[PDB]
Amino acid sequence: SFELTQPSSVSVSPGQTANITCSGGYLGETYRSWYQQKPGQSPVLVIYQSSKRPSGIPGRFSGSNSGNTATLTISGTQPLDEADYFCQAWDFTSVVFGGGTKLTVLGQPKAAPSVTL
Amino acid sequence: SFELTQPSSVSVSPGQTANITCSGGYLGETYRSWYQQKPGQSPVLVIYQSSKRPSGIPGRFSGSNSGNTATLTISGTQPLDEADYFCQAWDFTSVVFGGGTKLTVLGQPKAAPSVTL
Amino acid sequence: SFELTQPSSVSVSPGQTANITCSGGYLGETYRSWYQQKPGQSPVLVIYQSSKRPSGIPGRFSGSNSGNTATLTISGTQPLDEADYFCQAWDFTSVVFGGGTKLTVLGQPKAAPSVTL
Amino acid sequence: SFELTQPSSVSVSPGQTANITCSGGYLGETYRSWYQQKPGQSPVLVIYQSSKRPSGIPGRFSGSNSGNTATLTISGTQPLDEADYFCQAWDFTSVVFGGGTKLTVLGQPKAAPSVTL
Amino acid sequence: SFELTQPSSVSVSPGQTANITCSGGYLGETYRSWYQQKPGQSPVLVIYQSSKRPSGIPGRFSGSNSGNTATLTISGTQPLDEADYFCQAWDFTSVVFGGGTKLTVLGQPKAAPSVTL
Ligand SMILES: *[C@@H]1O[C@H](CO)[C@@H](O)[C@H](O)[C@H]1NC(C)=O
Ligand SMILES: *[C@@H]1O[C@H](CO)[C@@H](O)[C@H](O)[C@H]1NC(C)=O
Ligand SMILES: *[C@@H]1O[C@H](CO)[C@@H](O)[C@H](O)[C@H]1NC(C)=O
Ligand SMILES: *[C@@H]1O[C@H](CO)[C@@H](O)[C@H](O)[C@H]1NC(C)=O
Ligand SMILES: *[C@@H]1O[C@H](CO)[C@@H](O)[C@H](O)[C@H]1NC(C)=O
Repeated sequence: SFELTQPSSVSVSPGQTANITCSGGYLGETYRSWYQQKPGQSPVLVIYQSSKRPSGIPGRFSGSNSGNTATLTISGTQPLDEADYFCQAWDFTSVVFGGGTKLTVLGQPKAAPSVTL
Repeated sequence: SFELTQPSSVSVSPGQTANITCSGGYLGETYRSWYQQKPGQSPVLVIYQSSKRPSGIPGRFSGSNSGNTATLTISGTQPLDEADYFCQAWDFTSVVFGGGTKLTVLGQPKAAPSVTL
Repeated sequence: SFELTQPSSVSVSPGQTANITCSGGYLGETYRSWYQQKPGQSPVLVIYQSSKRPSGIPGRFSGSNSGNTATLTISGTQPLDEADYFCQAWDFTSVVFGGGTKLTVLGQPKAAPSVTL
Repeated sequence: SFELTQPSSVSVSPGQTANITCSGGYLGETYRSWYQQKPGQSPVLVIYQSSKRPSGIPGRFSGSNSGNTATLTISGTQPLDEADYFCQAWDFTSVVFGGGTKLTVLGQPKAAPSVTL
Repeated sequence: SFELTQPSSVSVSPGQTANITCSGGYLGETYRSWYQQKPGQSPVLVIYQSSKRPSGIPGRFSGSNSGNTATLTISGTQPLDEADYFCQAWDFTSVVFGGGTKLTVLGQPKAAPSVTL
């Protein structure tokens, strides 16, 4: 008995494994005594945007593009009292193969073995 | 008895496994004594946008594009009292193969073995 | 007895497995004593948008596009009292193959083995 | 006895499995004593939009497009008292093959083995 | 009995494994006694943007681009009282193969061994 084996393998198989975890902990409070006197509370916030004849990517192609043109983002800016943000903003971006990618697996093997017994 | 095997494998099979978890913890409160006096509460917020003759991507193609033109985003900005945000904003973006991708697996093997016994 | 096997496999089979979980925890409150005096509560919010002759993607094709033209998004901005957001906004975007993708599996094998016993 | 087998397999079969779960936890309250005095409550909110001669995607095709033209979204902005949002907004978008995709499996094998015993 | 094996392997399979974890710790408070007197609270914030005839990437292609054009980002700037940010902003960007990448695996082996016994 004989064993002849030729597993020709042209394979592309990348892969990622991830463990993600958050615990807010222990928030314990005993005998918290409070006397609060705050009359006449008057907070102010003004947000303004104006734009005229803008343009973006006015030319030839981009293979991949995550970037922006003139924009405005506002987050958690003016918290006044007892404001909690716990594990608040979790942003995960995972890409195996990006945009505009060419995979051309051009496999044309020739294999002619023999066994004489 | 003989064994001849040639599992020619032209295969593309990438893959991701993920564990995601959040626990708000323990929020315990005993004998919290409070006396609050806050007459005449007058908070203010003004948000304004104006735009005229804008344009975006006025040209040739983009393989892939997540970016924006002039926009405005407002989040959790003016919390006044007892405001909690726990594991609030979770954004996951997972792509195996992006846009505008070409996979051309052109497999034309030739294989003629033999066994003489 | 002999064994000859050639499982020629031109296969594309990527795949993702995910575990997602949230627990709000333990929110326990004992002997919480409160005396609240808040007459004359007058909060204000104004949101304004105006747009004139805008345009977007006024050209050749996009393979894939998630981006926007001038828009406005407002979230959880002005919470006044006892406002809770727990595991509130969960956004998952999963794509195996994006838009404008070409898979051309052009498999034309030739295989003529033989066994002489 | 002999075994000859050639399972030529040109197959595309990607697939995703997902576990999704939320538990609001334990919300326990004992001996909560409250005396609330809030006469003359007058909250205000104004939301305004105007648009004139807008246009979107005024050109050649898009393979796939999830993006918008000038719009406005308002969510959970002005909660005044005892407002709870638990696992409130869950948005899942899962695509195996996007729009404008071409799968051309052009399989024309030739296979003529033989066994002489 | 003899063993002949030639597993010719032209394979590209990179992969990353990650452990991510946060614990807010222990936040314990006993006999916290407070007397607060803060009448006439008047905070102010003004945010302004104006833009005219801007442009971005007005030329030939970019293989990959994450960069922006003139934008403005505001975060956690003006917290007034009792403001907590715990494991607040977690941003992970993982790419195996970037955009505009060419993988051309052009495998054309020739292999004709033999065994005479
Ligand atoms: C971490 O992930 C591995 C697999 O990568 C798994 O065996 C283990 O259970 C995970 N541990 C935790 C604490 O999530
Ligand atoms: C982590 O994921 C692995 C598989 O990747 C699984 O065995 C395990 O149960 C998971 N553990 C937790 C704590 O989620
Ligand atoms: C995690 O997922 C694996 C499969 O990926 C499964 O065996 C296990 O039950 C899951 N565990 C939890 C805690 O969800
Ligand atoms: C997780 O999913 C696996 C299959 O993916 C299943 O065996 C298991 O029951 C699930 N566990 C939970 C806790 O949902
Ligand atoms: C760390 O990850 C390894 C696999 O990379 C796993 O065995 C282990 O459980 C993880 N440990 C923790 C504490 O997450």
